[PDB]
Formats: sequence, C-alpha cells, structure tokens
Amino acid sequence: EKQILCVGLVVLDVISLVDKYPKEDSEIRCLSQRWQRGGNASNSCTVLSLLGAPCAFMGSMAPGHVADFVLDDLRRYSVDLRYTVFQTTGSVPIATVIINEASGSRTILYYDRSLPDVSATDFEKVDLTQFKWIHIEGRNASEQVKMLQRIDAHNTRQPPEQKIRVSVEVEKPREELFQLFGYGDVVFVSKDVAKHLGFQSAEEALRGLYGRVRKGAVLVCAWAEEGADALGPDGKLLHSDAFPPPRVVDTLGAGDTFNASVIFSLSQGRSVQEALRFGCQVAGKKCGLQGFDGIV
Amino acid sequence: MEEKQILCVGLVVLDVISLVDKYPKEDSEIRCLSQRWQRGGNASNSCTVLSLLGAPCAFMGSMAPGHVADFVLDDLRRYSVDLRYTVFQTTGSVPIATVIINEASGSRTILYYDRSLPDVSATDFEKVDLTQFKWIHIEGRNASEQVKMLQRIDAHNTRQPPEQKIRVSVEVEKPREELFQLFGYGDVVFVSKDVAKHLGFQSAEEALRGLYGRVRKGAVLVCAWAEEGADALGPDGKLLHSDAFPPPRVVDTLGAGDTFNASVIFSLSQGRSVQEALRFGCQVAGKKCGLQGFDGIV
Ligand SMILES: CS(=O)(=O)c1cccc2[nH]c3c(c12)CCCc1ccc(CN2CC[C@](O)(c4ccccc4)C2)cc1-3
Ligand SMILES: CS(=O)(=O)c1cccc2[nH]c3c(c12)CCCc1ccc(CN2CC[C@](O)(c4ccccc4)C2)cc1-3
Repeated sequence: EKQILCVGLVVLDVISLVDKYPKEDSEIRCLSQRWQRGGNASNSCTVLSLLGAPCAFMGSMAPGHVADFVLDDLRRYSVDLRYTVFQTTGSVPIATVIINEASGSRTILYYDRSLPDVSATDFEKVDLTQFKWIHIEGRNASEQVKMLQRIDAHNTRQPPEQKIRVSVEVEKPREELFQLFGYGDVVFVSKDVAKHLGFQSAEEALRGLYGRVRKGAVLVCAWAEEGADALGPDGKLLHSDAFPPPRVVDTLGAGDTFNASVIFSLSQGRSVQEALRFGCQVAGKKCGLQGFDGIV
Repeated sequence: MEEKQILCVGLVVLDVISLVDKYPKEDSEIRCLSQRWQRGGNASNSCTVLSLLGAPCAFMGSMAPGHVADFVLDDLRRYSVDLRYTVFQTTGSVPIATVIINEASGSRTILYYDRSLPDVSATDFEKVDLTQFKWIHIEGRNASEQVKMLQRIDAHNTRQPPEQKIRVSVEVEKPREELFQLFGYGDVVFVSKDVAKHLGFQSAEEALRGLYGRVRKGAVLVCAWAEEGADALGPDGKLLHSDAFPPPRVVDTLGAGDTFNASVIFSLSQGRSVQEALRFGCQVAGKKCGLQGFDGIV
C-alpha cells in the first residue's frame, strides 16, 4: 500500500520537565526527564503513524547508541526505515529541551553534530511508485529543489489519479528556504518565518506570500493561539480557531502535529477548511499531554 | 602501611553541559557554543580536585550498570580514585543533570533528574574498613542513614588515640529540612550560600553566627559566599575570612563549591590552620572559575 514519505532530520531531544522557568545561576529539581526522538519531519511521522496512516521517514543517520534508540523508536511506530541514509561522518544532532509545565513553553538548546544532509543523489534512489504523498522539511534548499523537480518530472508521466501530492515546510527564517515556496501542492509557512518577513497575522502572511506559490498550490500558516489559516487558488481565505487544552503543558512538536494532521486530513480527501480544523484539534489536544501518544 | 586515604561518601552524576553566549529566553531556540559530557556530583567533583592536588582518595557511591556508569567509572579511574566501596544497585540508574553554562556571565544553571537509584545505606557503610582513611567527607543526602554512618565513625574514634582519630566533614548544600540535622555532626561542617539564603541569612557572617549553636562541640562551620569570599567560625568565636580570588574572566563556575570544599579538606588534612585552609580554598576555586572543567587548576 502507498505510504506518505517524510524527508527531513531526526534529532534526539533531552527533555527536562519543570514547574517554573529556571532563573539563571540556580539549581532546579525536574518534575521528570525523558528522551524523545525529535526533528520536524520525524515528529510528523510519529503523528501520521498515531493517526493510522502508513508512512516512511527519510533522514540522515550515523551508526551507534543514538541511532539504535532512534531506529528502535521509529520501529515502535511502524515508521518505514527503508530510506534511512547512513553517513560515515558526523553524529545524530542532540537538542536540550526545557519544558515549563506551568506555562507550556519549550526552550531548545541545539547542538549541530556535522551530520551530512540527505542529498539529491540519495533521493534519486527513492522508488516513487511507493508513495502517494511526499513531505519535505526545508533545510538544504538547493538539493531539495532537485528532489522536488524529480517528483514534478515523475508526475508529468502519471495520470491525475496517480500523481504524488507534495508538501513543503518553510519553518526557519533563512533566505535559502524561500525558493521552496514555488514547489509543492501544499506549502506550510511558520509564524516565525512570517514575523521575520514583517507580517503580523496569518491572513497578512498568506496574502503577502501567495504570489510565491506554484499555480494551484495551498499556502498554510498556523499562528499558535490565533489558530491557523490557509489560502488556495480560489482566493478564499480559510480559518480555524485554535483549540487550546484546559492546561497547556507541552508545546514541543505542536507545529509538527498540526502539519501531519493537515497532511493526513487532505490525503483522506477532506476540504482545506476541514483539514485546518482537524490540525488545530489534534495539535491543541497534544498541547495538553506530554509527548504524542495520548492524541489517540 | 601506605598513606591513608580521604573517603568521600556521596553521589556521582552525569552532567550534560550546554555552553551558551547568553541566557536563553523562555520559549526560544538557541545554538550552543559547545556541548559536553562531564562527570559531576558534589563528593565526586571533590575527589577530582583531591586527586589533582595529589591527595590519595576514595569514593563511595551508588551505581547502576550501563553506558552512563561506564563513562563515570572510567572517568574516576583516570584520576586514580579508589572505587572498592562502589555500591552496585539492581534498580534505578545513574542520575543525569542538565547544566547551562553562560560563558558571558560565568553562571551555571542546573536541572537535576533523580533516577530512583537507591542511596548508600548505613548497612553498606558498616562494611567499610575505617583503618584505611584519615578523613571522611559526607555529602548530605539521606540524612537519617548518614547520621548512623557518622555515629559509626564517632564510635571507631573512641577506641583510637588522638593521632589515629579520623577527621570528619559534612556538606549541607541543598535547602532540604532533612539535612539540617547533619549540622550537629563532623569536625568541619560546610553550609552552602544557597542553604544560608533559604534560611533567611544575607551574608556568610550572619549564617555562621546564626547556625553555630547547631554544630557539635569543637566543630568549625564553613560558608563560602561566591565573589564575597569565604568565612569560617570555630569554638573560640573568632570569625575567620578570606576574600575571593576571581579569575580575569569568569567562564565556568560548575563545581566551584566542590573545588572549595576539597581544597579546604586537603589543606586541613595536612595540618594547616583554618585561616590558611580558607585562603587556599578561595585560591583554588577562584582559579577553577577561570577555566572549563577541573584539570587546569594544576
Ligand atoms: C496547530 S496549533 O494548535 O494552532 C499550534 C501550532 C504550533 C504551536 C502552537 N502553540 C499553541 C498552539 C499551537 C495552539 C493551541 C495551544 C496553545 C496555547 C497557548 C499558547 C501560548 N503559550 C505557549 C508558551 C508561550 O508561548 C510562552 C512564551 C514565553 C513564556 C511563557 C509561555 C505562550 C500556544 C499554543
Ligand atoms: C570558593 S569560592 O572561590 O569563593 C567560590 C565558590 C563557589 C562558587 C563561586 N562563585 C564565584 C566564586 C565561588 C569566587 C570567585 C569567582 C567568582 C566570580 C564572580 C561570581 C559572580 N558571578 C557568577 C555567576 C553570577 O552569580 C550570576 C548570577 C545571575 C546571573 C548571571 C550571573 C555572577 C562568582 C564567583
């Protein structure tokens, strides 16, 4: 059966759950601490798996103890490991995450490991007949554009029913990533990217950036407690309010939960308006739980 | 018979250090300057310093087998710390502490995670042949069990001539009510600035005057107060002081308190006066604050 492919990076999150944000130069006792497999594309596979959609993860990996944890973690979620790109240099990146249970905040201290990125040559090895949807987490944009051109070229030879749907996420405010707006059926732009571009709402960001998307594409922008908006070729702005839980305890991976839920809903043939609502409902539910498991 | 060792009873921690250029704002993503794995724990860090200073030492702590235990045991072993009294546990794991070191300000922020590792009990301590040690330092943790260990040392000392008596030090570093009974034990009592402030004291002198009535007859109460230096108070009621010796650039204060304690113990265990030991404690700890880790102190 056709799967959803997620192309991105896997990070190991070292999470410290606290009752208050630590003051500089103090010693605080953690409520709990845990290891969790992170990374945008990687979190989206976890959510797609929990929602019941067969999915695969394509990312760079370096052999060892961290890879054993990560691959074992993916296996627990039946996330297909076929396209794992093993590297001979670098390590899996580690992120230190402070989660403030009282405010719901997540603070990340990121450590780059010098792990080589998935290249266009690595992607050429992917048998595209096995996938109905391919999601690409924007990172090494010049290589990723070649991957997207490979998908576009495959799609020209397929009937409309057999075309692979594509989504791209532009989550970091890096100039190199903005070329990715012109690719994919669904383009996810983060609130962080929108604010760095001068936009003060999801609606402003969509109207201001729609000119950059491919003909027929849907541009999506989640705006935390203000909910999420989308804009398609008909010019109709779509919106869903946020659905915050009674107590916000964990926002780590909330954006990834939203993206996976929108992809899931759209792949099942739901409207963009239904997909936005579903995204907000699942991410909102996630924000009231530690991790992802409790969403189901 | 060989030179007698200094035994440190405490816990070994794995420090997961994030070196940063600024203190992270809540809900933001920051890139670390570097990240490293370092063996921590108060008594464990004091062993590192005693070893670097050249004093033979031994560490008694709980351990759970695994990758973390292999890293911390190999690290202690590189410092020739005697580990024959390591208590291997069948439940729990070696604790992990997340440390944020702000290179710009010289701060250290600790997020500590108790990994349900059982503590060293009084029954575990009963197995220690005390004839090996000239000094026993106890990092306050499971106080009711530790009080029994201290009573065992006191009982051993009643049967020994004054030259053969084992000197004892205790550290009360965490502001936990259970630990305050430990002030009544040991020849030397270390009280942290954190404990003193939690108890309402605003200076080392106030803390020493305010807490001296709780120490054993003849004990020396010691309190280091970061950039204000360190003070000590003994049975004559004379408050002793050393100013701090700050480095030109304060880069790493993680384990500075442990550097001070080990240096004071080292100095007193070598017949130096309390005044000489305070000065030495500030000199070594002040030097440590100017460098990442402990090795550069020598
Ligand atoms: C798809 S979605 O569901 O729209 C979504 C996607 C991505 C991220 C998201 N964040 C949040 C939502 C959300 C929406 C519902 C839950 C929620 C409640 C409260 C806050 C606001 N809080 C969270 C810490 C906070 O940002 C903070 C900052 C600094 C100090 C203390 C707290 C202030 C955000 C969200
Ligand atoms: C045995 S000892 O040597 O007395 C000692 C024992 C234990 C801890 C120690 N800390 C420091 C010393 C020290 C003494 C000399 C070096 C020094 C210089 C400057 C500061 C002050 N800095 C360090 C972060 C700081 O306290 C901070 C607080 C909040 C925000 C940002 C930084 C502001 C402390 C020390």
